[PDB]
Order: sequence, then C-alpha cells, then structure tokens
Amino acid sequence: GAAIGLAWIPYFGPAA
Repeated sequence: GAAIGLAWIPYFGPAA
C-alpha cells in the first residue's frame, strides 16, 4: 500500500 499500514520499514530504507 505504501500509505500508512507500511510506515515502519522506512527505518531500514524505502528501497530495501
């Protein structure tokens, strides 16, 4: 979704 439900990973990097 990249809306809100998935707003934890950014810590590791959006383009992991």
